Amino acid sequence: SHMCLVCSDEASGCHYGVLTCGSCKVFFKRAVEGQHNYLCAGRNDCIIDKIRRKNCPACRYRKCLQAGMNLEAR
Amino acid sequence: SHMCLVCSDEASGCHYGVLTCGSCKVFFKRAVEGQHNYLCAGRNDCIIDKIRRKNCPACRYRKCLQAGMNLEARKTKKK
DNA sequence: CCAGAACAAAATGTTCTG
DNA sequence: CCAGAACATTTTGTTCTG
Ligand SMILES: [Zn+2]
Ligand SMILES: [Zn+2]
Ligand SMILES: [Zn+2]
Ligand SMILES: [Zn+2]
Repeated sequence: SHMCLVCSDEASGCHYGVLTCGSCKVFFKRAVEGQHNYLCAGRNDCIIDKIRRKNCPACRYRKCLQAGMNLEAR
Repeated sequence: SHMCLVCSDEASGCHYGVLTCGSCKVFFKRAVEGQHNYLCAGRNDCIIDKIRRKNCPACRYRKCLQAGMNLEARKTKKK
């Protein structure tokens, strides 16, 4: 397709198994490797789009996983 | 009290007219000196505590405004 | 073309100085 | 005590290298 499946910015290729942009790729790797235990400040349903992808690591990461991102993709 | 009224961290003094920590103080000064065209990803009531104050500058700024913060606070107090 | 590194920028937080 | 500044860290994002 065309746009990132996590944040709807334009995607840069298939990363960790899913079409995504560069920032989401590294965010996802950092999230998993850092074990940050992110906590949403709203209702676990934050809108994650181009401007607001910084707004909630908990929801962004959740949206990553739901899109099927995984580190040992291939 | 001595906890920040914006985020409930340890307040460090009365800054721009309200008990706040140093981080909220400078966050507000910066929001006020420049642009604060932020956008909330939830429902404009995000919970602002020590860790999550980073998540939503839109709501963090709102809770500063709502607490009465203003730059001329200290000068107005001397009047 | 992609993962991870390395570099860079944005955003946040702390100590210094008037 | 508290303002702004200066210094410092964190967080996110882009380009480079394997
Ligand atoms: Zn993305
Ligand atoms: Zn959220
Ligand atoms: Zn605070
Ligand atoms: Zn918010």
